[PDB]
Amino acid sequence: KRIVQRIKDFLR
Repeated sequence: KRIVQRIKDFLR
């Protein structure tokens, strides 16, 4: 499960 999408998307 890749959670990187949650961070990369969390930022502006």
